[PDB]
This record gives sequence, C-alpha cells and structure tokens, in this order.
Amino acid sequence: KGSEQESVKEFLAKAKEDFLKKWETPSQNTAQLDQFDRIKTLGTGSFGRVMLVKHKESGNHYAMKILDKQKVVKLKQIEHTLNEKRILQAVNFPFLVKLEFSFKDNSNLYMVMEYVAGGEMFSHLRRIGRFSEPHARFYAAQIVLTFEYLHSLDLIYRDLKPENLLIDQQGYIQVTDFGFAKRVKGRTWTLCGTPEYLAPEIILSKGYNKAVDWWALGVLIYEMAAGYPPFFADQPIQIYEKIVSGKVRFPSHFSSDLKDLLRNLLQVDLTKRFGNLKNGVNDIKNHKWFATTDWIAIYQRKVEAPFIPKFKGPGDTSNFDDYEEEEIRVSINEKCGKEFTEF
Repeated sequence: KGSEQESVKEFLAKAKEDFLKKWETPSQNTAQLDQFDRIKTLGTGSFGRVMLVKHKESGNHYAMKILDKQKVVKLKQIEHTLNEKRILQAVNFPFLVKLEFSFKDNSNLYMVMEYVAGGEMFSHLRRIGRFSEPHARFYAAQIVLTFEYLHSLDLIYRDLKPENLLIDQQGYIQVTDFGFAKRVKGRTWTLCGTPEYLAPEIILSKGYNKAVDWWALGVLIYEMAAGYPPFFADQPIQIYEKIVSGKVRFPSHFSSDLKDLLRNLLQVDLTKRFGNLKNGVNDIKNHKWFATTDWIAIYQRKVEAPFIPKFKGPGDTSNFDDYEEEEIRVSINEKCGKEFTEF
C-alpha cells in the first residue's frame, strides 16, 4: 500500500539505532565454556574446529567455533576475526547467521553460532545443476533484503558467493562469512573476494562502494538460473578481461525480464547500475522480474520454500565412527591476551 511502502523506513530507523548501540559498546563473554556439553565434533579447520553443543540450561543446540589464538596470530587473521565478531555481535537479520554467544579463555576464542542443518548453496547448485527462475527468485529476494539492511548500516558485504550461502532447515537462506565485510561510509580500495563476483571497479583499482554488492547479486542470479557464472575462464587474469569488457551472453532459456534485470545489475557504468540510482534499492524491488514476490512476506518467512534439505543435522549429526580424537585444553597462562582484548 501507498505510505505502507514508506513503513520500510520505520523498521530501518529502528534497525540502525539498534545496530549502533551494539556497534559502539560491543558485548563480551556472554557465556563460559562450562555452560555447554560437547555432543559431536562437526569439523576441523586451520583456525581450530567446530563442535555441536548443547546449552545445559535450555537444551538448545549450537555450532561453537573454537579458534586457537596462537594459530590465528600465525595465519595473520587477527583483523578478520575481530571485525567478523564485532559485525556479527551487532547485526540482527533473519537471513544472517546469528552469533548467540561469544567468549574466550587463556587458549582460544569461542563463537557460539546458531546451528544450521543444510549445506552450502555451491554444492547444492551442483546437485540440481541449475535452478528454475522461480527458485532463483526466492533466493535473490532474500539476498536483496539482506543487502538493503546491511547497506542501511553503511556496511558493504564484499563476499557474496554460493559457498557463503547456507540453507535453513526451513529452506531459507543464511549468510555465513564476514571476514571481509567493512563499515565504510564513502569508498574503499581493498582487493578481496572471488574473481567471478568482483565488480569491474574492484578490479580496476579505483575506489568502490556498496554498488559492488549489487553487481555480485547479478552474477549470483545469473549462476542460479544458468548453472554457471557469466564471466568465467581458466585464468583470473582472463576472468578480469571478460568482466571489465562487461558483455554478457545469456542462455536461450533466460526470460526477457530476467535479461532486463541482469543487464541492469551487471552494468560497468556504476552510475547506470540498478541499486545506485534515485530510488536505490527500490528499483531492484519494483522491477518486472520481482512483481510476483512479496518482500514483506519473504521477510516473515511466510513464503513456502521451493526445496527443504533433509540434512538430518540435529540427530544423526556426525557419524564420527565410534571413539575418536577430541580434547579442549585451556592453558595455565594466557596467550595473545593483548591482540584480542577487543574480542
């Protein structure tokens, strides 16, 4: 409705004022390790390992991330870790992963995350091959609203790619990596992200901004509807060439409306790019390809998902053979306390 369309600003106002509060004075040690019971070890990486845990007071399940202080310092990841936490701690949106708790001890940092049964968008896209445009419309719409939200808080996401897109047990999306995201007011210059998803401005080494996120959406949609990215080659150098010379040959089965949106979002002219015009986000929301989408209902999660993963996460969890390796030793003396005081 007219003026009800304006009621979007009412939520955004409350969203920013709630963000800053947390962004200014961030939370620390909202839990301690002996408040959880280790159920299974879900996976192990370079930072450390992720475990499925049960909160003793509630019986709720989370994916706790343990990351070795000393191993982070080695990997030169101090800045990403801190920035990711500070962003996640302050953020609040249905299609973003929720940092429930956060703490540390002498030996390692702890990020207690809402556990999501359902794989990455990448591997799932491999299985199906390509999504039907109504399927991709459902995923796009979520990424759009997510981006509206984040841009409002003057945050570029800078890392949109299928691997960073987990699927709800409800079949909806959860966005999962924030090591790259920046609270930028004007413009920034850091080269980071995956070649296929870089907007020409990143590659050109001029400054860029939040427009870059809108480009990536374009690439992400194309891939979901085509089963492959629009700009792709056997070398990153070549992938750049094809992006800067932004000529996008669609598949035959691609809708004319879907074509119209893609030529709008995938636009080397960042003064002619959908997302960065008079109406900003609304141009993308009011487009002919998105007339059949109820954004507010997408937000409510009141839209029936096109597919629900049967991940069996909560119960079957990790087969983990029988008796395997796991022990969380916390050192007698503190290590790297200086570097992670902010955490």
